[PDB]
Amino acid sequence: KVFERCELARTLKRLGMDGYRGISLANWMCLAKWESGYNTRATNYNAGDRSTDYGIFQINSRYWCNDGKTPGAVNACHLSCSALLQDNIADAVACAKRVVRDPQGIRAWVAWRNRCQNRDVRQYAQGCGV
Repeated sequence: KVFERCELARTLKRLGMDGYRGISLANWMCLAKWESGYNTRATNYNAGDRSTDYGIFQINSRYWCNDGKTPGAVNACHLSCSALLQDNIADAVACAKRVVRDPQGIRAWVAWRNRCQNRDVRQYAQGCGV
């Protein structure tokens, strides 16, 4: 499923992402935008280390979900990576919450550093009624 901007903003708020571990909703929106373009079925294979990024937040199989084919991987979210490809994003949000519970927080995603950090991210959530 490819979410529309405001549709996603409203869903993330209902799921309790606004201010989660200090991260505002607009930052989560910026992250989803640059990671998958708000697409829940997006996958990206990293030939360099044999891991794959799954879903709307592009969560990595090396540490967060289990796909069975990633060498020396763990499954911190205790989810099959398949769960991160559903149209319903409840599982992906629960896993995203787990990722930022680590010391790096939102910085765990390099895309956030490159395109969201120290920027005016208001635009991503503006005018959505949240």
